[PDB]
Amino acid sequence: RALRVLVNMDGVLADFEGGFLRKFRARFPDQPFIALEDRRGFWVSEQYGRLRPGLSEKAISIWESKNFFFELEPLPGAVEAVKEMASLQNTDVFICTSPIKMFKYCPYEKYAWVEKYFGPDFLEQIVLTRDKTVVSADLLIDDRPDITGAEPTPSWEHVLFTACHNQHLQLQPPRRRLHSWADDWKAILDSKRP
Amino acid sequence: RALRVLVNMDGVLADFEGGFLRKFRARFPDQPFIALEDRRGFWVSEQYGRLRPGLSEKAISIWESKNFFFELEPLPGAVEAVKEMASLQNTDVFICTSPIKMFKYCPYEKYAWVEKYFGPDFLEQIVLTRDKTVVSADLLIDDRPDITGAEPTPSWEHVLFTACHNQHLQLQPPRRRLHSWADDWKAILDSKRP
Ligand SMILES: O=c1ccn([C@@H]2O[C@H](CO)[C@@H](O)[C@H]2OP(=O)(O)O)c(=O)[nH]1
Ligand SMILES: O=c1ccn([C@@H]2O[C@H](CO)[C@@H](O)[C@H]2OP(=O)(O)O)c(=O)[nH]1
Ligand SMILES: [Mg+2]
Ligand SMILES: [Mg+2]
Ligand SMILES: [Mg+2]
Ligand SMILES: [Mg+2]
Repeated sequence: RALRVLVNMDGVLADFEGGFLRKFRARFPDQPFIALEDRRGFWVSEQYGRLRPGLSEKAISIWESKNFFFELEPLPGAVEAVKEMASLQNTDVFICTSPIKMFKYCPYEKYAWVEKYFGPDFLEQIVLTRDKTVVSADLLIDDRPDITGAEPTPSWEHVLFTACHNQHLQLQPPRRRLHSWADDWKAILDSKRP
Repeated sequence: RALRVLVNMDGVLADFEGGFLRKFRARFPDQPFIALEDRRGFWVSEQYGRLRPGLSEKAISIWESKNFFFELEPLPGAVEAVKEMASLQNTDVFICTSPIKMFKYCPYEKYAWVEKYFGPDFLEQIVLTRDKTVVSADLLIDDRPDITGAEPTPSWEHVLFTACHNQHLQLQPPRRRLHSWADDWKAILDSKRP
């Protein structure tokens, strides 16, 4: 009866792409980098790998570092929108995020970040999973174009959240975007209600 | 098409009740304790709270401590059964566990424990959530009797895994138990297949 919305963390709430570029440039000032307008394809490390040998591993070392996830800046409007969304009648919001392979810091820091921006009570809304298709909901707002896993027919409609890496992608017509948090997310939610 | 089984961590894979009692008795040797045969009700801290003032907070301090989750012993047969289960044709296994409120160690250590007992590739199967009803599957094997949340009609059948705290409970007849990992878990899975 309550509409259930899964909101992705990196690329939707937290500015992974911007945080990564800043920290990559500071740590590796003599390496070439990819400006955000030139990002293509979901995986940062894949595009850096194509740019030169060794750069995939150096990119990965940025997000494996302590405080990388914790120090990510919220995307404009994201905290405000999710706070409002969760406060809506008949609306349950979960934050659905996948941890990286190296798990020393990342899970912890994601909990710490949600506490910092949404408060202790919002920690109850976090779902950490590598497979988003096994989480059931009406909507999934997520910047990754292709979201697959063990469930061939997910219950959610995936709404693509615009990010530098996907902004040029033509989607298969049924598929829909949320262009930013300034865009009309309430209309998207309402289209799914009874 | 693949049968999806959610296997709970504490009380099913990891011996939380035994680990807790041992560490509580070592840290607080002059306090009364609850032998496992006398445990009743899911929440350890609630029963300790009834035993005397201040004991809820002392119990909580055990599982909030560094290395509590990591050092939990697997329950008999649990690692072997889950390894076999995941290897079965047309069978996907996820480990579904809720973190405690204090998140400094617990998420991290749960990933570390799964790596230790199941290997790096099994980390892909972990689902960390406070609300298990929003995870879709055919089965949930979990020692907690009452599992509720945002989804009023979960897709899974909850099979109650026997634990000291629930072993005397009469269930509402449709409901089923897995009595231990030595019990016939394959028959339970097969009853759900096409
Ligand atoms: O190039 C990358 C690499 C990683 N990630 C975030 O980390 C999760 C695990 O790879 C990815 O699933 C994603 O986290 P999420 O969007 O689920 O919070 C990126 O965002 N971009
Ligand atoms: O008395 C207690 C207190 C906590 N827990 C485990 O920690 C999660 C959060 O409370 C509880 O959900 C449970 O973890 P899970 O079974 O999901 O791995 C217990 O097991 N017993
Ligand atoms: Mg993302
Ligand atoms: Mg609400
Ligand atoms: Mg349990
Ligand atoms: Mg299998």
